[PDB]
Amino acid sequence: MTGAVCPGSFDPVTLGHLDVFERAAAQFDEVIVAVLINAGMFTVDERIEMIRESTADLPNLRVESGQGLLVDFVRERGLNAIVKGLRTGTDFEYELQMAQMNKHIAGVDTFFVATAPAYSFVSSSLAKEVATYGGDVSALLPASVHQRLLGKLR
Amino acid sequence: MTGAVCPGSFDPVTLGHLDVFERAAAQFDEVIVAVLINPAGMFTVDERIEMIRESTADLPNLRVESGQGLLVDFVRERGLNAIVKGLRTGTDFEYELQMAQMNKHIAGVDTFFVATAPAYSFVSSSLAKEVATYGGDVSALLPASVHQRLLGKLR
Amino acid sequence: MTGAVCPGSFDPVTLGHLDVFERAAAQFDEVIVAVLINAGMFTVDERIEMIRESTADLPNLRVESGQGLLVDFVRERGLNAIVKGLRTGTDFEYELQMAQMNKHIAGVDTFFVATAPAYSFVSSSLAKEVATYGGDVSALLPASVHQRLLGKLR
Amino acid sequence: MTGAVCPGSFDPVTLGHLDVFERAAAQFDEVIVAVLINPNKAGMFTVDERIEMIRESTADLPNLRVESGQGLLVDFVRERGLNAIVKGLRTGTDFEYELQMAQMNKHIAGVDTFFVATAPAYSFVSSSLAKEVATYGGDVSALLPASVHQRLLGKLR
Amino acid sequence: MTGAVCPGSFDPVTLGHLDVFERAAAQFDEVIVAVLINPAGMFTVDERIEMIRESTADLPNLRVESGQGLLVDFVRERGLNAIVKGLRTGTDFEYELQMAQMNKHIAGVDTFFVATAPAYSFVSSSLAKEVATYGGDVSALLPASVHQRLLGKLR
Amino acid sequence: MTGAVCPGSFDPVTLGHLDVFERAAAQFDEVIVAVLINPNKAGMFTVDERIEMIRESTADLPNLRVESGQGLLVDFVRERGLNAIVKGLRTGTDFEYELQMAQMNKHIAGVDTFFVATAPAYSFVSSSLAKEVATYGGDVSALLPASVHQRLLGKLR
Ligand SMILES: O=C(O)CCn1ccc2ccccc21
Ligand SMILES: O=C(O)CCn1ccc2ccccc21
Ligand SMILES: O=C(O)CCn1ccc2ccccc21
Ligand SMILES: O=C(O)CCn1ccc2ccccc21
Repeated sequence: MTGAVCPGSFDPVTLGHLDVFERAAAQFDEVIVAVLINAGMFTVDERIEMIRESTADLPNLRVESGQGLLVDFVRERGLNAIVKGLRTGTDFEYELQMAQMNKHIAGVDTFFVATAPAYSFVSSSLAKEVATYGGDVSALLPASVHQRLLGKLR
Repeated sequence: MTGAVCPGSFDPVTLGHLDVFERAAAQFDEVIVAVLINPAGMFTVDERIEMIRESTADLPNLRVESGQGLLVDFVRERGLNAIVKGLRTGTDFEYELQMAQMNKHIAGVDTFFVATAPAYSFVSSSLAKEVATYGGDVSALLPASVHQRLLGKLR
Repeated sequence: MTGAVCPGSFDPVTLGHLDVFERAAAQFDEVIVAVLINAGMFTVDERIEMIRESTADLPNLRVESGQGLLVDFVRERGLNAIVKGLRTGTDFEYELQMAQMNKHIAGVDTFFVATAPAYSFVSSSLAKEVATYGGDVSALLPASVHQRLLGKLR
Repeated sequence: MTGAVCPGSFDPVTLGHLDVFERAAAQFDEVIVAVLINPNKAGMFTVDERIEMIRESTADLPNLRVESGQGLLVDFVRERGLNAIVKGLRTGTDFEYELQMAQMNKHIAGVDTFFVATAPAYSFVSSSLAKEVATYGGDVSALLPASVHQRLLGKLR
Repeated sequence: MTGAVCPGSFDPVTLGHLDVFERAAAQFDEVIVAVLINPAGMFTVDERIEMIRESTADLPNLRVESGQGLLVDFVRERGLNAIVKGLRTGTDFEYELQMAQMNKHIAGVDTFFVATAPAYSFVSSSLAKEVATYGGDVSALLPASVHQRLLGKLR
Repeated sequence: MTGAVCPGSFDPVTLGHLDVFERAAAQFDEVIVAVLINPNKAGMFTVDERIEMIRESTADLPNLRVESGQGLLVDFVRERGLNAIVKGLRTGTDFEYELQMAQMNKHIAGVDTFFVATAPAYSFVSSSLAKEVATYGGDVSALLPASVHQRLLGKLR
């Protein structure tokens, strides 16, 4: 009965995120991708759809939106583990601070995993920025996502 | 007669801050906590000063004052030339180093850093407010009087 | 059928290590503590005994010695996950390098978890060094370990 | 025919920037200082003021020129027939972000990025910290070229 | 006429090293790879030079030489005053910065750092040898000729 | 009655060390420089040579004294009725290790550790790098006090 939550804004989801989803799904019985909501490029439903489309091959993963404390999202689903990816540019010190806080207030563990080197320099923000000015990020995003991103720009 | 200034916004003061205040007061003849007013937060400057005074009642050589503008001017105006700053998990240490070197260059003021105790190393004013807002229990991370006032602002 | 390997030299095991063991054991069905062998303070068997004594309350954890490639140790037991703790003084850049190498050569994932703040400044080496010169590290080691350490010094 | 681009907002240029310009000009046949502008946020100085302050403090470097631009840095570089960026490191540099951008820039355009550490004396100045300190009266005269300092005080008053 | 020196022990040269060599040769008129002999490794200096030459056959403006003693002397003796060093995962960047500032101070030599490609970012000479020794496959991380010679030393 | 201990091997003392000594002496009533010795590994300089080089370059600091010791730093500190350590930071400092040791020292003995960044000009010198560079003929004269430099060259020849 093992399980972990993979949280983020995923605006949009990248291959970096997808790599981490796949590893979490390979090592825990149950994975929930938690889509944080609050004003980015994609609506929550769009972000959820894009993740669902890219994770179709992952039978034990589902996608849900949430707000408020992440630890509440995790605990309300009977779990107490978070899996978070590391990339180039990750504010790791802040992630550690949040991990220790989350353990303190709710007994939830956080496991960090480095994304694959090939996907280590992509972030949602940098991909949007580059694509905005016409750079090719098609190798860095799921095929579906890439087409829909081009859609919001053009 | 030795002395140091401990600067911050303290909105609100945490046990991380208090740990640092205590270590400074133990090591310098005089300590001034400088509550730095900005372009803004949850507590007023007077409220912040009051919460710090409550938390530091046992420290006779420490006083609390508000300030604005250049930190090194605040320090030198009070006849001192040392700053004591704490380090926690999530501190932007590279920025703190930059500012310390800048402050030494422009005014000859030294900066001493001390790591807060591991128990208080993941608390910050911002994260404590954020967690409390959504109903997380941060009472082990703040002075008792502060936690009481935080509930009040949120209710 | 989930599982992870927790590797180290554990010379001796600390409460920092034990914290990580407990979290791994809480989040995976099966945990194996891998005791690396090659000249420290305790023999391999002693290190193993000390870990077994300190993990008696963890029914799904066992302790075994190993040498050679860690990924071989993991794969030969049907697993492909490593759980590694982070403490103050951890050479994280090196851990990331090894994690990426281990994924490359054998498809093994590495999950990192920060140890509890209270146990974040203890390491096997610093505890031995301090105890050697008479400092009290009894709050930082399992009760059994502490008595046996005093035994090797006196 | 070697060449590199030294990019930044330079609002204003500092002695840390100038140190990097000089090292680049010593090691590449041509250097272009790229004054990159966000058309959606004004800085303290206009583009012409920024360029003027850089030119005045680089008059001794005959193989260096200064041009403004916007959009993708790698397009600025490639349209000039080059494929190298030279970027300085100081105290407070977000090096992880710089590494991310360098890998992305190599990925999308094949442009290389070379980092050089600025001189220790100029290692704690940044445009933003200089402006902030000067705003509140602190003396930053030793950290900025003469072409900048009194123009800065002028903007502030 | 521009130029730079790329120093290291290269025991053995990796694709991480080669990536950096290629970028240097693309950006400077002349590149010298300096194979630095130490108080010791798996390959002799002549073997290391040979492996690098094999791997850099397509780079006409790059040459390979052995050296010892002070790096900045090696650089200045050849009429240059630039060093190009690569960065990978596990690089002790703080030490590299210290050495670059020292090298600038004592001899006026500049150091330019470049990050190796993500694909080659976790390989090092030491980790490649360690993995290969125990039968791990590092052939995607080394030039073909190098991997062939590594097997030989281990067999 | 305030006081701090400035610990190290000082083999030899550098201008980076001296910068830290001076700041400590300016901010505490008394400073003790603790020359910590490993009785199992000789350095380049004997304990008396190390102490002599420090004393000669600190003659202008009347509230500073120099003493050797071994074993636990926190015992050296406490046996002198103090409970503060002042430690410098430079380029190449293993700060994570320093943080680990500071937390351990507070845990076992209640001693506080205060870190100060050394001056930029002295930020890339260390005893070990100075020795290494001097060994191969490099000029480190501007990074060491006069009390040290020719004694170093003497050891090397
Ligand atoms: O970092 C801590 O937890 C307390 C240490 N400290 C001392 C002054 C100060 C100002 C802002 C933030 C932290 C501060
Ligand atoms: O100012 C420094 O210290 C870094 C030197 N540097 C060189 C190019 C550049 C662009 C933006 C910011 C800093 C820059
Ligand atoms: O770091 C890399 O992968 C190659 C970049 N590089 C260039 C010279 C050199 C020397 C030692 C180690 C790495 C080096
Ligand atoms: O040399 C520096 O830059 C750091 C200043 N510092 C002050 C005490 C001390 C002890 C060992 C090493 C360095 C030390």
